[PDB]
Amino acid sequence: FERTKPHANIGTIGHVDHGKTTLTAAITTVLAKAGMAKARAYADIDAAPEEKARGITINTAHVEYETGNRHYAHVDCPGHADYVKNMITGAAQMDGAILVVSAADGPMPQTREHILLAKQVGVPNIVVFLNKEDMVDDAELLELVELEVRELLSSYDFPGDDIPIVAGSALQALEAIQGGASGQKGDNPWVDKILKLMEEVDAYIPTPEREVDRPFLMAVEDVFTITGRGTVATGRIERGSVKVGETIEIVGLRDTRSTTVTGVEMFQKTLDEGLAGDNVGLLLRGIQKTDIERGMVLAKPGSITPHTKFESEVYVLKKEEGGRHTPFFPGYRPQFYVRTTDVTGAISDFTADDGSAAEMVIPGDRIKMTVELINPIAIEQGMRFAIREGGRTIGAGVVSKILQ
Ligand SMILES: Nc1nc2c(ncn2[C@@H]2O[C@H](COP(=O)(O)OP(=O)(O)O)[C@@H](O)[C@H]2O)c(=O)[nH]1
Ligand SMILES: [Mg+2]
Repeated sequence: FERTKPHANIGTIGHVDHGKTTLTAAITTVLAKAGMAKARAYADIDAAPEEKARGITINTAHVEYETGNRHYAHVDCPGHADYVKNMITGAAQMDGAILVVSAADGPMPQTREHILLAKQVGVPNIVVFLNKEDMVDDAELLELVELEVRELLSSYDFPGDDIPIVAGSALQALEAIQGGASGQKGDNPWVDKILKLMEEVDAYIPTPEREVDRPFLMAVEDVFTITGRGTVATGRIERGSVKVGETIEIVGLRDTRSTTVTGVEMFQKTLDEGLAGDNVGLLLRGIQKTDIERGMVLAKPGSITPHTKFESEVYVLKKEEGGRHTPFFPGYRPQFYVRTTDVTGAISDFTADDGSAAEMVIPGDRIKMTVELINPIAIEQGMRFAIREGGRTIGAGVVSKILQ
């Protein structure tokens, strides 16, 4: 028996004015007829609030709803910049994305850019809604837009042959419900296309693995000497779990070493097991406090490795949001905040979206670049980091490819 329906995190991406917010409203309104959502008006979702987090401001609407199969958290954002920042900082988990493409316009530059970013930041799967079908009276033209979108997806290494594409009209489905449509399949053809979209989302976007089932990872935040037999390392477990008696690795800054966990402690609790989300103190056999420091991580052995050089997608903050007025440039050497500590690094090999070399990336823009750190640290694809100068965040990045 499953006590709770499965959960996924998704969002609407795509070019401005293609219909992302109207589709979000239509999904909540159609599912509200079944009792599975609070209906959210376009005007409400469109007026997305500001959210600030770790020095980065984004405008994001959040809606929740469920289908018969799965519960969803769904993000929608007003502007292209909001998507760039949300995807690079990972402010919303995206287990998949609904790409909205207007059938009247076809793919546009932010269609391409949002697919690029979805690939680079690791969004697993995409479903497409080909919106504004009411504006296109020729089935021939709709098939040509579908093929163009499949080719675009394939060019960013998504499986363009397998991605579900559902055509319809978010605006006509909302108007149909307003005019009395029941929300039952077969009652209205525009509502049926929203139901079909959510059937495809349910079937094609995988439910994420539970965090406690992934390989253990904990960033070390503080360290204590209490007995002569080991050091207590404290932090918040990011994923997985750790049990007394297990071998773990200490990764980053010094050569990788293994130790046995001989105790797990929380306030007023002596535990056999620490779980993802828990703030814990772990007793590490044989480790001296001098061997271990902030910036290191504890991990299931072999599950994460130390690295110094990687490709990343980087966003440069505008002065208005707390950054600097000056562009990032090759050989700039700022600080990289990697989970718990600054590491000096140098940036290089700026690569524009068309593959050509770039001279700089200006504030408010994003680009692919290479980072080389002065010291090795545990790095994996999808890891986020901040770029800092004097403790203020001036950029944000996500690891897209390990190089060394
Ligand atoms: N004809 C038509 N207009 C639509 C449709 N969906 C959205 N629109 C209109 O297109 C404009 C942009 O839609 P919006 O949802 O704000 O786009 P977003 O910028 O992608 O969030 C609005 O005026 C919508 O009413 C549709 O299916 N058909
Ligand atoms: Mg919108």
